[PDB]
Amino acid sequence: EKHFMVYYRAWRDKTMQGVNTTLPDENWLTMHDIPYGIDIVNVFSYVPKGQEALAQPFYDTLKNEYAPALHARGVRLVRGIDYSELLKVPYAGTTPTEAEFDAYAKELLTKFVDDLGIDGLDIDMETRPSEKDIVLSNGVIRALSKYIGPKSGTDRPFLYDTNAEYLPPLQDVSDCFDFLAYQQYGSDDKRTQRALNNLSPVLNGERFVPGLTFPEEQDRNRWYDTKEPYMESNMYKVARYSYENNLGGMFLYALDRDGRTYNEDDLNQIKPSNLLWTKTAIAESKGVSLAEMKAAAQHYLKRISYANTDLEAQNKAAETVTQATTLYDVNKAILGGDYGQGLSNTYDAELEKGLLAIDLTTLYRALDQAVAAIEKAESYTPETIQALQTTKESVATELAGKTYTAAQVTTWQTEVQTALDNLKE
Ligand SMILES: CC(=O)N[C@@H]1[C@@H](O)[C@H](O[C@@H]2O[C@H](CO[C@H]3O[C@H](CO[C@H]4O[C@H](CO)[C@@H](O)[C@H](O)[C@@H]4O)[C@@H](O)[C@H](O[C@H]4O[C@H](CO)[C@@H](O)[C@H](O)[C@@H]4O)[C@@H]3O)[C@@H](O)[C@H](O[C@H]3O[C@H](CO)[C@@H](O)[C@H](O)[C@@H]3O)[C@@H]2O)[C@@H](CO)O[C@H]1O
Repeated sequence: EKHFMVYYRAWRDKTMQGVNTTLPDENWLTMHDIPYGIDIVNVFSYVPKGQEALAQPFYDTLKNEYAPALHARGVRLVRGIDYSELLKVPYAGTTPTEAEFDAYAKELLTKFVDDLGIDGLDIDMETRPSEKDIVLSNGVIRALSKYIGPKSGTDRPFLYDTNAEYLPPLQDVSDCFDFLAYQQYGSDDKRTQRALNNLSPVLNGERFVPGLTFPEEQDRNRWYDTKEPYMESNMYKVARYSYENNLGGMFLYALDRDGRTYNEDDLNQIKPSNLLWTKTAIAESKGVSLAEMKAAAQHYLKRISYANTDLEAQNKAAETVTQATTLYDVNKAILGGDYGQGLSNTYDAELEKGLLAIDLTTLYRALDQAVAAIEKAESYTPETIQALQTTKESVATELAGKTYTAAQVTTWQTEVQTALDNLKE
């Protein structure tokens, strides 16, 4: 049971503009674009004071569109809150009672979770809080565990993310979280096992999810978790270590920045991304075999060949997939190094895996006969070849889309086959 999480920077969704940035660039992705295979999304949102109205459209879309759509895909969502939030528990006396802890836990869940249609919570603790703070945080976390996390009896996640191994705020309430999200941006599996060992008294490796980042625009820090050769990048090392040592999985920060750099062009720009590194990391963490990856890649290349006019690029991609030695290479053969540089910008290995179950052989032979008829176009009547061409191009465009169903494939088979049976001469 592996997890793959992502911290979705809310202010980089299309529904936001001018929130938490000074860059006039338009955002390029929505939450619909989050790749398949990610089972936990952390709606990570920070709104500078005075911009709440600008971020409200995103929250509305999240509650009414993104969250239902991602729930339909089996994805659970969590909200990222500061650890200090837990410290704001109201109480009358010198220390909060059990009832006051419960009241503030329900308050947090209504404020940050239920009011957005989201499932769970994520506590971002990058501090060294004192014993006084930890009393309150322990009370609040234990109260929350009644409604979210393992001790709640529900599917709702309760996560604890940190970049260090300060145990005091975690040792007394460790069993209330589904897993700990360890941020190790710019570090490989050595820091991973170092932190695992330092967290051993309070956390088992199976509930330890290491995570890396992509370069954030205008960032003062410099975390290099991507690089070629792929097998020398921190992403490969951490993913393969997580799979090999049966860790809880892996997470990534700033999904929108997949494939970006700190170069002056990327540092001050918002650009689209083929999400190559994210999908590769999902596969590497899950332990996908190279045969599986190649099969999915070839299925995708076959179902887009009817709509793609670049036969040379098709041949090159197919050959590279066959000659690929790593999952990264199989994904890059289709996606390319960067957005637009590939035969496709949206190929998703997990989505394609889901599609594998649908048989396309009938549709494929029908489309091949249609292509043969279009090749001998001068030999039929135009009034009928034009029906065939319109139907074939429409079916090929639809077949190369993001997803399809068995019923749609049946309809397309019927349409192409009718168009074929109606050719004159
Ligand atoms: C999990 C993780 O990856 N954590 C951090 C990353 O956040 C951090 O990236 C940067 O994050 C800031 C946003 O961080 C602030 O808000 C976080 C989310 O909580 C907010 O919303 C909650 C719910 O409404 C509120 O309860 C909360 O108060 C807050 O408003 C919050 O978790 C975070 O707090 C952590 O860090 C502080 C110290 O800074 C610590 O005291 C806390 O205890 C806690 O651990 C912050 O309060 C985001 O604004 C940054 O993005 C800008 O800058 C980048 C360039 O760096 C631009 O690309 C981008 O366009 C924005 O202009 C950035 O994403 C990374 C380091 O970058 O480190 C991780 O560990």
